[PDB]
Amino acid sequence: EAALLQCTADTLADAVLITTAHAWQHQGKTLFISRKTYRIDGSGQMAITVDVEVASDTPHPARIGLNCQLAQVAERVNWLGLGPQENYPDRLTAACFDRWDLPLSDMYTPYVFPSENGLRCGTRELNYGPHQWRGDFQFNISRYSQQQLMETSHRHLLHAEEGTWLNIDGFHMGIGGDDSWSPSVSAEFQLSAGRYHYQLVWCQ
Amino acid sequence: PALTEAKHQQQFFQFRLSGQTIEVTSEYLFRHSDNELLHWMVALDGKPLASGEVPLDVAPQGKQLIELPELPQPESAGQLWLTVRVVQPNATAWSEAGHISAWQQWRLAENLSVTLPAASHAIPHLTTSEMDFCIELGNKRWQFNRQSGFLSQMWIGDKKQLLTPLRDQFTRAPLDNDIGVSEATRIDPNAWVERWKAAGHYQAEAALLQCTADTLADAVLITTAHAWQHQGKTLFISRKTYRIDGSGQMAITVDVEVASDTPHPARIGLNCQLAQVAERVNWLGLGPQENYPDRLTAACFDRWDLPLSDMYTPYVFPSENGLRCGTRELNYGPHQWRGDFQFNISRYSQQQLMETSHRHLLHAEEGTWLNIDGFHMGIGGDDSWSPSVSAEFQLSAGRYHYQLVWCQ
Repeated sequence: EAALLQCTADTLADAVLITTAHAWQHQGKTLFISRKTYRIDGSGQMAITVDVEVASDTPHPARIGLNCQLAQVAERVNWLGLGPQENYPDRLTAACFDRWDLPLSDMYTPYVFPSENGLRCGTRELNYGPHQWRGDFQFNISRYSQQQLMETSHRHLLHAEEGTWLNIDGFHMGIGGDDSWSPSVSAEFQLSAGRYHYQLVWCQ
Repeated sequence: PALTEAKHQQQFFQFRLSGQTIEVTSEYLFRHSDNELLHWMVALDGKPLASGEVPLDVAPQGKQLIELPELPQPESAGQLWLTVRVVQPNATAWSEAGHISAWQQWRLAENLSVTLPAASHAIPHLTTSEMDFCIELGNKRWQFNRQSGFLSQMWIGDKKQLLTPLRDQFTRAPLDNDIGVSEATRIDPNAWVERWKAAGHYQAEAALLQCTADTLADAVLITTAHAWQHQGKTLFISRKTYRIDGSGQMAITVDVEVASDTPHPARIGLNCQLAQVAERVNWLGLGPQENYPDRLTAACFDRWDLPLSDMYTPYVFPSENGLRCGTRELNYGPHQWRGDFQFNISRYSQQQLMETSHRHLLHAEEGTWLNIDGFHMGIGGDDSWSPSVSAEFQLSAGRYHYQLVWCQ
């Protein structure tokens, strides 16, 4: 559960600055701390800086990023980054950096057993409807929330939720696969650094 | 300093931690551990909390499981560290009594700090002239030159603290491994120092992109941006934020972009010439001896306190020296820096070290030169006549971020 530590608004010479800090706790143990800065300038762009601390004794998290449910449902997804197919940090050698444009359905991989799917790494720009995000991030975008994917045992039982779920990650753990009955994600693809930083620019 | 790394890597006892038990493996082939005592210590960010001693009784190529008592679980913020050392109680033909032969360190549980900072009532005051921004709080003063974009001076009372402004640094005085066989008569283009020189890293000029001052509810915010260029090519871009709050602390955030086609820089950090010359250096981080990212396995995390002279390694051929990595706090005179950084501190500038061929020709400069690095390249050493720094220790990421807190 996220516990709010601070939330302050300041007016600059040409922008409005929002500063927030959160702590994620479970049974009295602080797992993560997130400190953010939102800078909305006169051009309409919202610049987001995120600094996260991860407790060294908790297991390394699967990802470090943001998510939201957009009201928009658009037909196509356009991005500048690795593609066209889904790729993950330890499975991206085949992907090439370019401008890719696919229908929204191609951004979801229909594994028979539903799970996290459809990530695209090394992305510098993403366009969906009127929105554009820029930076250096990994993302997936689909009609299915991570909760529904986690709780659904078969792909035919999935139902498209209202709007579109967007997951933008500064960092994502590898998927492994040397075998499927023991931990197989190599150390260089686990999120073990303890402190993480990433920036995003949200505009229309 | 490399001798300690060799000693640690070559030690005859290997260690593994699983919960509360320590597994000690002997690498002796013939002798029992009949002159060995194991000492363990648990510390929270440098202050001891528990300690003990267990005699070692392990057969050649055998194992011994050591069950630690119920270790302390402090609710205070900080990282718990377990350190073990093997001690020889009895002198030998080749060693004195109490000789340390092996050691190892682990991170135990960590408690992240969620306590809000003390909300002071004082507000730093910003004075804006066409030359500089001046921030004053009590007896402290900060000056940011508006034509250069750097913090140019700092006052405690009426005493200036800086002899040289606080500026980004991307180079180091080249090591023997950086130089290789290259010389003025026979240039080796593949050597790191020659690549850096050809790319203009040592001659790059900072061009100010922006420098803005804003007053917040309880702090003054300075935003700067610089570009380092050489012959029309932008090598690096540095974007910073200085936040001086009512408690007197100056929080610095640095975000640097490195052109992907330029050779990876030796370091990414800041440097300045302090006016202070203090007798001792105290820091929380890896030590006590100098250590570098690819040569820090022997160093242990703790609170270290050494005279300033011990922070300079007198290599006969002068170069970058004396770095200490993994540092969370540094104290020198009245100043304190906090974050997660690498540093070296000495009376000799990187320029003097680079241009001086013998250590006896070095002269102590006025004040003290401080290099605080968010990131530092490895030193290599597989051989000294070709590039030997492995890929995982080169600064190839393209974007870098680090934060510092400067206070008194």
